[PDB]
Amino acid sequence: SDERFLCRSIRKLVYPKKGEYKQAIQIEECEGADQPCDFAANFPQSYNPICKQHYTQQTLASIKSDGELDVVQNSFKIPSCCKCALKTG
Amino acid sequence: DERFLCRSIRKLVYPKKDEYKQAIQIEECEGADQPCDFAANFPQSYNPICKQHYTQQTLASIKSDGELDVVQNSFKIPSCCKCALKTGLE
Repeated sequence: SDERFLCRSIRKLVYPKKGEYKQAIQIEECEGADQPCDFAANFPQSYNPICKQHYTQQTLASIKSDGELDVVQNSFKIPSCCKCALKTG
Repeated sequence: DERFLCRSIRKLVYPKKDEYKQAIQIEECEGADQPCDFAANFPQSYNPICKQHYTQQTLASIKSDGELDVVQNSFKIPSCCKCALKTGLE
C-alpha cells in the first residue's frame, strides 16, 4: 500500500478463556520476533535494529486512604505492539 | 534501555461513563505525525512519520447462515506508536 512498516506483524482476535454478542480481544504479534527490521543496513550495526514484541496486561488498581496505590495484574500477557528497537541510548 | 524511532508515553487510564477499578494501559505517541528519528537513514522518496495505532472493543456474532455481524461502537484505545514510511507518489 502507501504505508510500510519496519516490522511485519499479525493482528487478530483472541477469545478470553474465562467468561447476543461475543467480545474478542484484538492482539498484534511480531511475525518475526527479534529479526532485524527492514532497512536495518541503513543503520550502524552498532544498534542492531530488531523487531520487539510488546504486551499489555489487565490491570486492577486501588488507591488506599493514605494514598498508597495497590495494583493487581492478570498473569496473562496480551501481545499488543510489534515495533523496531534500536540499541542506542 | 533500547531506543525506538518514535517517542511515546505508556500510561494507565480510567474509562469514565472488590474496590479495585479497571484501569486501561495505553500508549500515546509523544509526537504523532511528526517525523521518526533517523528518518535520513531511509530512502528519500519515503516520508517516515510517527503513527498512532489503536485497538477497540470488538463484539462479534455469527448468524445461523454464516453471516458475520460486527459491532465496534466503543472508544478507541491508543495502543502503539510506530514509524510509518509513507510511500512517495508515482
